[PDB]
Amino acid sequence: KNYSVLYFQQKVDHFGFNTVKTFNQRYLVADKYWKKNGGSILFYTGNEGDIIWFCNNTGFMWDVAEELKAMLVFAEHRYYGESLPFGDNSFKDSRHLNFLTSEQALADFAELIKHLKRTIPGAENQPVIAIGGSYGGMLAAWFRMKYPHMVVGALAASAPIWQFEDLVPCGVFMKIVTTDFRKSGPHCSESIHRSWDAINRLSNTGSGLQWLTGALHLCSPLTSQDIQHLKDWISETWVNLAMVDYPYASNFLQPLPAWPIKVVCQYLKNPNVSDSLLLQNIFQALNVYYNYSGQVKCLNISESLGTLGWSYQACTEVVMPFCTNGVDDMFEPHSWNLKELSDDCFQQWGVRPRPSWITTMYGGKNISSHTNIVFSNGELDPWSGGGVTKDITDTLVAVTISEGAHHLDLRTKNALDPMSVLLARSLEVRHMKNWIRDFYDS
Amino acid sequence: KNYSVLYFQQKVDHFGFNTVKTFNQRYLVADKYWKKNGGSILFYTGNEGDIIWFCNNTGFMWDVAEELKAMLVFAEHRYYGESLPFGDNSFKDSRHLNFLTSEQALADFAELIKHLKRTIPGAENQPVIAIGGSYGGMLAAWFRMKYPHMVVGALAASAPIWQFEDLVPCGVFMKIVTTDFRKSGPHCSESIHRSWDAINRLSNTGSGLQWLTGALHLCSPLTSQDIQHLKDWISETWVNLAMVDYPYASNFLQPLPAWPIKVVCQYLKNPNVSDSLLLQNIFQALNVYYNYSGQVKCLNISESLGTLGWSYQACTEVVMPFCTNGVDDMFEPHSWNLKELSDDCFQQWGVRPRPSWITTMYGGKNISSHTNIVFSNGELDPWSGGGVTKDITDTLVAVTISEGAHHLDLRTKNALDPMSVLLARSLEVRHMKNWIRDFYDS
Ligand SMILES: *[C@@H]1O[C@H](CO)[C@@H](O[C@@H]2O[C@H](CO)[C@@H](O)[C@H](O)[C@H]2NC(C)=O)[C@H](O)[C@H]1NC(C)=O
Ligand SMILES: *[C@@H]1O[C@H](CO)[C@@H](O[C@@H]2O[C@H](CO)[C@@H](O)[C@H](O)[C@H]2NC(C)=O)[C@H](O)[C@H]1NC(C)=O
Ligand SMILES: *[C@@H]1O[C@H](CO)[C@@H](O)[C@H](O)[C@H]1NC(C)=O
Ligand SMILES: *[C@@H]1O[C@H](CO)[C@@H](O)[C@H](O)[C@H]1NC(C)=O
Ligand SMILES: *[C@@H]1O[C@H](CO)[C@@H](O)[C@H](O)[C@H]1NC(C)=O
Ligand SMILES: *[C@@H]1O[C@H](CO)[C@@H](O)[C@H](O)[C@H]1NC(C)=O
Ligand SMILES: *[C@@H]1O[C@H](CO)[C@@H](O)[C@H](O)[C@H]1NC(C)=O
Ligand SMILES: *[C@@H]1O[C@H](CO)[C@@H](O)[C@H](O)[C@H]1NC(C)=O
Ligand SMILES: *[C@@H]1O[C@H](CO)[C@@H](O)[C@H](O)[C@H]1NC(C)=O
Ligand SMILES: *[C@@H]1O[C@H](CO)[C@@H](O)[C@H](O)[C@H]1NC(C)=O
Repeated sequence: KNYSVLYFQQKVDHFGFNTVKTFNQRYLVADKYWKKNGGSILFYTGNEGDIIWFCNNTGFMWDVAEELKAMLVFAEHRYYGESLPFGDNSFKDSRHLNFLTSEQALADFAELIKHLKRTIPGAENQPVIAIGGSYGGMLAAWFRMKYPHMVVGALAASAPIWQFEDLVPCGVFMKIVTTDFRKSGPHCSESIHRSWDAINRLSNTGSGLQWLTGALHLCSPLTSQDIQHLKDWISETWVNLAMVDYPYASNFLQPLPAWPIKVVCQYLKNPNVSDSLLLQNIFQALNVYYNYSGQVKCLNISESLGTLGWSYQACTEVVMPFCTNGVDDMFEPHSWNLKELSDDCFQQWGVRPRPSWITTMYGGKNISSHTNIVFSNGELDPWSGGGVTKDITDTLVAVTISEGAHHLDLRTKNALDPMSVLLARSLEVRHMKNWIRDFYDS
Repeated sequence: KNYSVLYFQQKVDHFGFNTVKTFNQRYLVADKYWKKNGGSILFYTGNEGDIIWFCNNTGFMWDVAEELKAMLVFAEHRYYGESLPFGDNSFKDSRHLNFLTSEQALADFAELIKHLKRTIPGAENQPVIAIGGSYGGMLAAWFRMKYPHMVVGALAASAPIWQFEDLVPCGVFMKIVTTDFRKSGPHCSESIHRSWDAINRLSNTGSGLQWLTGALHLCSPLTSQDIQHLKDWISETWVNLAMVDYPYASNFLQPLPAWPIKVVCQYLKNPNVSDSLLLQNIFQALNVYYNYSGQVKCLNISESLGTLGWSYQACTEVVMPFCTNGVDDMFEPHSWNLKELSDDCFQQWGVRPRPSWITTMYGGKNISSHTNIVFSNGELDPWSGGGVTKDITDTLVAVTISEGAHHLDLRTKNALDPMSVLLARSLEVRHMKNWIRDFYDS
C-alpha cells in the first residue's frame, strides 16, 4: 500500500573520531496495522540499490504486517539511492569511498533503530525483527550476530553468508545453474555445453563472425576481440534465468513467462542438430529473456551507481570465489584468480581485496552460539550453494523451498505459489511470532 | 616464570580500505604446561599500558596454566608499549590517533588468534579463553560478545562494562570509596568529610596557605590558585587506596602495608579534634600512601604515553559519567558536566566524545543472549559500581569477592588470601574447564 519517506542524520564514520561529517540516510515507514498496544517492528536491512525498489518488491513484509501487527521500516544502505555520504562526490576517489563497508551499514541500522524507539511513541519497548534478501539477507543475519540487543531475530532470505574462501567449492553456483537447465528439459544443458565450441569455430573467419552477428541478431558487428565478451553475456543470461526461475510470469529486470528456463529449454531439446542450427536455437532462447514482449529490435551485448557501489564492495570485503570447470557444469573452464582480481580492483579503485576479512569479522561457519535466525533458500537459486541448508541449532534454522528460485518467499502471494513456499512462509511467521512472544514474556 | 617476546604485522585500519599501512603488535607466549595433546589457550586481551606489566602482574594466569594445560598469550593493545602504529608520530595529531578504538583492538586480537592457530602446530583446533582485568576485562567480555567464533568464553575481572550513561548512577564509585573508609575504622569517612571545609578556611590567608604547605610537607609553596588541585590530589589518594585495599603488603604503584585503608584510618579515628590537628592527621594518612618506606623528602602534588592514550580513549568512546554529592559520599559536591568535558577534549585532541556509542556497539545491559562470561568483582573495588554483580543467566555469571579490592582474583596466590578469593578463583577455573570440555565434545 502506502508509506512515508523519511531521513535521519548519520555520522559518516562510526569507527573513527577524526571525521565529524554527517549525511541523511533515507528510510521508509508503513504504520497501518502497527499496534502501539504490544506490536512489533519489521526492519528491512537495505542492500545494493534504491530502498523504494526493495520496498516495492518485498511483498511478504506487507503480506505479514497485519498478522504480526507491525510497523514496516525500510532502511537504505549508505552509498545507494539518496543515502550518499558525500553526495555526487561519493564515488570520486578511494578517500571518499573509504566509508562503504558492511560494518558502517550495520552501525547505521543500530543508530536508526535507537532513533525510532526514541522518536516514535510506543516503539520504545517493542521487539524488532531484521528482514533481508540476498546481500540484505547476509546483512540481516550479521545484524542479529553483532547487534542482538537491537534485533530479536532475523529472516535471512537467500543469504550466501558462506560464499567465501574455502567454506564452499568455487564451482557450486555454476553447478546449480547447470542443474536448473538439465532438470528443466531433455538435452538442455548438453545443448548449452556444446554451444561454446561452436561459437569458437565461427569466430575464426570474418565470414563466420558475420554469420554469428546475424544469427544472434546483434546490434554491432562482431570482431574477434568481442568473442570473449559475447560468451560472457550469454553465460550471464543463463545465470540471470536461474535466479528468476519463478512459478509465474514476472517483470523484475525483464518481461518473462512462468518457468522461463522450461520455455527456453523447448528451443534446445533436439540433440541431432548442426552447429549452425544449434546457434539458431541458442538465439531463440536468448530471445525469450531479452525480447519476450517485442521489447527490442536487436540484442546489444554491451551494458549504474548501484553497480559502482557493489563493485567497490566486491573489491574490498565481499570477495566471493567463483569458477567453472566444464565437468560439473555446462560452461567453459575458468579458474578463480585472486591475484588477477586484486590488480583490476587496484586499477579501478586503488584498493585491494581482503579475502579473509568477512570470515574473521562474521565467523564463517562457526556461528552455533547465535540464536533466532531463519535462513531460507530456494532449490533452484544458484546462491543457495553459499548459504545455510541444514539447521545449525533449534534456533539457527534452515528452510528449503523446492521449486524456489532467488528468495521466492519474500514475494507478494500469487496463486501459482507451490506448497513448499506457502509452507516455508508460514514457518517464517511461526518463528517470528515465537521471538516477539518470548521478548514480551521477559 | 619465562616467556617469548613476539611481533605480528597488523593492518592499521581494519574498518577501511583507503589506508594500507601496517605495524608490529607485540605479544608474549608462555608454552611450558601447554599440551598440544588436547590443551587450551589463555589469551590476555591487553589494555592501557605495557604488555610486560600485565604479564608480570596477572599471577592467576601462570597459577592456573598447568591445571588447564595451557599456553599463555599476552597481546599488547595498539598505541601502548611498543605496539605503536605510527611510531613516535602515533600521538602527533587527531589524524594519527584516528585508529585508537576498542573495535580496532578487538579486530587485532582476532587477527592475532587467526595467526597463532595457523602458525603454532597443535593450536589449530584448540579452545581459546579471553582473560582481562579493568579495561582488559571490558575488552575480554566484549571479545566473546562480538567474536564468539574466536574465544569459547571470557573471564572479565573487575570490568565496568556498565559504567556509562544512565546505566548506573554517577555517584556509585565515590559512594563505594566512602564505604571503604567508613567500614575500615570509626570516624574515618567523617574525618575526611570534614577536612575539605578546613582546607578551604586556611586557603583564605597567605599565613594559612603557608601553614598548610608545612603541615602537608609540600615541595612547592601553596598559592590560592593551587587549592583546587591540592584537594583533587588528596581525593585521588583516597581513590587509589580503595582500589589497592589488599589483604597483604604490595608494591604496585607504591610500597604499601596490608589493609592500607585500616592503617590510614588509625591516624584519623579521633572525632574530638581541631581543624589544625585534623589536617596533621590527614598528612599522616597521605604519608602512608606516598612515603611508607621513607621513599620521599616532600609530597609533590604535580604529576605518560599510557595516560595520553587513555586520555584519548576517555575523550572518544570510554566516556564514563562521574560525580560526588557530599551526601552519599565523603567528598565535596561535583556534578557530571558532559559539555565542559567535551570542550576540553576538543581543546587537547580536536575530537568530541560520543557518550552513547559503547552502549550502541556493545549493548549496555541488554546482553542476555550471550554465553560463557564470568564477571568477577571485589566488594571494596569502587569499579564494581559499574560492573555485573548478579547472574544474568546460567552462563553469564557474576562472582563477588568480599574483602576484594581491584581484581584481587588475578593476583599470584599469597597465604593471606581470604576464602572468598580462593573460592572465586576456583569457580573461575570450574567454568573455564567447562568451556574447554564442551568445545572438545563438539
Ligand atoms: C523481438 O520481438 C518482435 C516480435 O516477436 C520482433 O519484431 C518483428 O520485426 C520483424 C522484422 O524487423 C517484422 O517482420 C515484424 O514486425 C515483427 N514480428 C512480429 C511477430 O511482431 C523482433 O524482431 C524480435 N527479435 C529481435 C531479435 O529483435
Ligand atoms: C618520609 O619518611 C622518612 C622516615 O619516616 C622521613 O625522613 C626523616 O627525615 C627527617 C627530617 O628531614 C629526619 O630527622 C630523619 O632522618 C627521618 N626520620 C626517620 C624516622 O628515618 C621523611 O621526612 C618522611 N616524610 C615526608 C613527608 O617526607
Ligand atoms: C515503485 O512502484 C511504484 C508503483 O507501484 C512506481 O511508481 C515506481 O516507479 C517504483 N519505483 C522503483 C524504484 O521500483
Ligand atoms: C536422435 O537420432 C536417433 C536416430 O536418427 C534416435 O534414436 C533419437 O531418438 C533422436 N532424438 C531426437 C530428439 O531427435
Ligand atoms: C549499447 O548499450 C550502451 C549502454 O547504455 C550504450 O551506451 C551503447 O551506445 C549501445 N549501443 C547500441 C547499438 O545499442
Ligand atoms: C569451526 O568450524 C569448523 C568447520 O565448520 C571446524 O573444523 C573448526 O575447528 C571450528 N572451530 C574452531 C574454533 O577452530
Ligand atoms: C617485569 O618484572 C621483571 C622481574 O620480575 C623486571 O625485570 C621488569 O622491570 C618488569 N617490567 C615491568 C614493565 O613491570
Ligand atoms: C569525644 O568526647 C566525648 C566527651 O568529652 C566522649 O563521650 C567521646 O567518647 C569522645 N570520643 C573520643 C574518641 O575521644
Ligand atoms: C613535580 O613532578 C613533576 C613531574 O615529573 C616535575 O616535572 C616537577 O619539576 C616536580 N617538582 C618538584 C619540586 O618535585
Ligand atoms: C533492555 O534492558 C532494559 C533495562 O535493563 C529494559 O527496560 C529494555 O526495554 C531492554 N530491551 C529493549 C530491546 O528495549
